[PDB]
Amino acid sequence: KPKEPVQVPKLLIKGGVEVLEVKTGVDAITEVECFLNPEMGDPDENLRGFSLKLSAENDFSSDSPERKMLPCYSTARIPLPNLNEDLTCGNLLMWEAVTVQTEVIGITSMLNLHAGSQKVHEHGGGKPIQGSNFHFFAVGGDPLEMQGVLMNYRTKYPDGTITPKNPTAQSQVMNTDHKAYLDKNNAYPVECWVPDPSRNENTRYFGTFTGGENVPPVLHVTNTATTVLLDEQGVGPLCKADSLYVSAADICGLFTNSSGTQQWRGLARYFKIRLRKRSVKNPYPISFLLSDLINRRTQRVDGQPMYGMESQVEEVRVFDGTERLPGDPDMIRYIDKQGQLQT
Amino acid sequence: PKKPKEPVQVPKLLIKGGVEVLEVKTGVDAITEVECFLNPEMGDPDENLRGFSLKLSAENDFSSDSPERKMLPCYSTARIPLPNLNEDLTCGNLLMWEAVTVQTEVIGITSMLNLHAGSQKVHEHGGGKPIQGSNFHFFAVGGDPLEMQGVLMNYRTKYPDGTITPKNPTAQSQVMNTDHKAYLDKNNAYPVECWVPDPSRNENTRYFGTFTGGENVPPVLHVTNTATTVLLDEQGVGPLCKADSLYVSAADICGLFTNSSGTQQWRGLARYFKIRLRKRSVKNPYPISFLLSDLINRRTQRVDGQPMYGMESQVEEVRVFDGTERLPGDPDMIRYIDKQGQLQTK
Amino acid sequence: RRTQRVDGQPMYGMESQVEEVRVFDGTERLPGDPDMIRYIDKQGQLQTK
Amino acid sequence: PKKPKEPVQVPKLLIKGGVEVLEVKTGVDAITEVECFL
Repeated sequence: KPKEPVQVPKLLIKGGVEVLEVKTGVDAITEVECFLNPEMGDPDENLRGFSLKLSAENDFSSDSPERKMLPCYSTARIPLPNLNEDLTCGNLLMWEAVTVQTEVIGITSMLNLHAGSQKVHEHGGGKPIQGSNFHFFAVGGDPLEMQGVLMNYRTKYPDGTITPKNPTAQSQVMNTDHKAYLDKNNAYPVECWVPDPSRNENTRYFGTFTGGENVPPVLHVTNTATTVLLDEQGVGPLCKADSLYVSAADICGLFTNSSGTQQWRGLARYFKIRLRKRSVKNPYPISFLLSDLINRRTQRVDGQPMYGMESQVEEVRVFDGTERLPGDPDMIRYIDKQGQLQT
Repeated sequence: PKKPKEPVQVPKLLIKGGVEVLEVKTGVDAITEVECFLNPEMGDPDENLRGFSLKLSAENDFSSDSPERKMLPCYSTARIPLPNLNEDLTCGNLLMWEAVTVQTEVIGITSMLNLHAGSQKVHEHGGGKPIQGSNFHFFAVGGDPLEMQGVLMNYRTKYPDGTITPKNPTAQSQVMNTDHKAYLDKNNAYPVECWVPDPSRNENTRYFGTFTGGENVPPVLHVTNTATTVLLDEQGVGPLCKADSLYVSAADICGLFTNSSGTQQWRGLARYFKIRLRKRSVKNPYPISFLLSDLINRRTQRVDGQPMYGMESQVEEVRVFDGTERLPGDPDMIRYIDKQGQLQTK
Repeated sequence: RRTQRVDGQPMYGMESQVEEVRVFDGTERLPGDPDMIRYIDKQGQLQTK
Repeated sequence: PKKPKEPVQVPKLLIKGGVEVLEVKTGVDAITEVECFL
C-alpha cells in the first residue's frame, strides 16, 4: 500500500497583469511577481545603466551638478480591485501585504574584465566595480514618507530634481521642516532623502549601508529567503486606497574607466508580495461622505489663522466628567518643569 | 450578502499630537510612546559648517599638547519631563514611569554618498573620497543621569576651559582610577576622549556602545524600522524614573572626512529614539520620618552652640535604662550590646 | 530637590523636539486608516471660490 | 474604577560598602556580587 497524497493550496488562475480584476472568494491568496527599473541617470550613447562622471573639485562655496550625476529612487504602483459590493454598514474588507522576497537581477554582470575598465596592472585584467553600496527597498500601502537630510547647504540643484526648501545649517542635522512625499519615479536624488523613521505606520523599509573607499560588494541569490512583514500586533502594510506601493533603489558601487573617470552602476530588483484579505473597521462611513459632501460646496473663508505657529486659540478646557470639588482650582501637574535642582 | 468576519481587537488610540499630550488623565493601564531625536554636537567650528569639527592638529609635543575647544566631539544629553501620577494608592505604594522598550535608528545615513563635496581627489580623474576611518556609536536610556568613569590618555595635555575634564590627573589616571568621577549635566562640554560609562554604579540606566579604531575602515550602518531592542533586567523591571524625569544621552561619530587641501576632520549624525512607557506599582523604601526631618530644618533657627557631635564632644556618659531586673552586686559595671546580643564585661 | 541639574537640549517649549506622542488606554476594532487624521479639512483646501 | 496591582517580589538588599564588607558573617542563602578592578 502507498499513501494518499497530502494537501496543497489548489492553484487557480494565472497570467499577465490583467488577472487581478477577476473576483475570487473570501479566503483568497494572491502572489505578485514584479520588478523595478533602477534609475542611475542614463547618460547618452545607449549606456542605459551607468551615470555620468563625477565631479572632482567643487568647493563648498558653489556647487553646480547636473541631472545625470545623481541617482534616484525607483517607485511604481499596482492597481487593485475593490472588494465591498453593497453598502454593508459596519465592516469593510481590505488587502494586506504579508511576505516579501527580494533578489537582485543581473549580479553576474560584474565579471566582465574585457570592458573599458582601468588596466589594473601591466599584463593582468581590469579593475572590477568596487566601493560603496547602498541597497534599499520598501513595501507599503502608502507612499514612502521621507526625511530631508543633506550636507553642504550651498548646493544649487538642477530644476528637474525635487529637492528640499530653504537650505540652512539646520538642514545638516535632523530638522523637522524638510518633510515630503515620494510620488514620482526618477526625481528624488538619493544623496538628499533618507526614509523618515517617524511617520511610517504603513510602510516597512529595509536597508544595509556600507561606505568606504574600496570594499567588496557581497551579493546573495537564493530562492529560500522569506521576510515576514507582520508587525508585533498582527497586521501588515494595509491598503487604504486600492493600490500597493513599491519603492526601491539599488546602488552597486563605482566603475572606473580606462583613463580614470568614475561612474556609478546599479541593477534591478525582484519582488514577490503575497497579499490576502482582512476585516477592519470602516474608515469611510456615510458620515464621512456627508461631511465631504458639504465641505466641497461651502464658501472659502480666509481670515486670521487658528492653527499653527502664529495661532490665536489660547486655552481649551475639554472637560466632561465630575469629581469631588478640588481644594485648588488650578491644580499643577508637572512637579518641576524647568528645574530648580542641585548644583 | 453575508456579514464579514468580526475584526481583531488592537489597543485604542486616544490622543496623538505635540508635547502637550502627556497631561491627559488616563486610567491605570495607559501606555505611551515618545518619538524624539537628539542633535549631535560635534563642535561647530563656525555657524556655517554645522555638525563638523575643525581641522586637526597634526603633531604636537607629548608634553605641550594644547588643543582648542572647537575640535572635540562631545556627548549629547537631554531631559524629558513627565507629568505626575497623582494617584490614590494605599499603604504607601507609589506609581512611577518605567521605560520598557527602546528602538534606535540613525538618521541621515545617505548624506555620505555625496562624493562631490570638496574632498581631496582620490586618483587622476576620479571622483571624491567618501568618509572612512574610526567610527563610534553610543546611546543610553534611563531614569538617572549617566554616571560615568574617568579615563584619559596623556594626562599632561592642557585642555581649554569650555570643557569639563577630570580634576587633577596623574600618571595613574591613564588606567582605572577612582577619584575622577562626574555626572553628565552639560551639553557640548564632556569630551569623547575623556569619559566612558562607569560599570560599577548604574543600576538604573542601560547603555549600549561599540567602537572600531582604524586608519581606514568602512563605516557600516544598518537601518530597519522593525528592529526592537529590549530593556528588561533579570527581575523584570526596566529603568524606573525616581524623580519625574527621563534622562536620554547619546553620542555618534561616523568617521573622518577629507577637505580640499587634504585635511581629515570628523563627522557626526543625529539619532532617533522611541521609548515605550508604562506604570509600575512600586513600594516606598525610605522611612516615615523623612518629610518632617527636612520640614523642621528649614524653619527653626541655626544655633552656634558648643558642639556635641563627633570627636569634639563634651557629653561625658549616657545611660539608657529600660525594663527592670534584680540588684547588680556591682554598680561600676559596664553593659552594652555587641552585635546582636546583650553582653557585659567588667 | 536632590537630583543633578541637567542643561541639555530643549525638550520643551517653542523649539522642542518631541514629535509623535501616542497615548493608549483601551481596545478598539482595527482601524483601516492608520494615520488617524481627524479634521476632514484642517487647512481649508478644495473649497468654493 | 480600575485598581493598580501589588508590587512584585525582588531579592532584598542587605549591605554595601568598601572592601571591608568581606568580614561580616552572613546567613545561609547570602548571594554577593563582588565588583573589582585590575
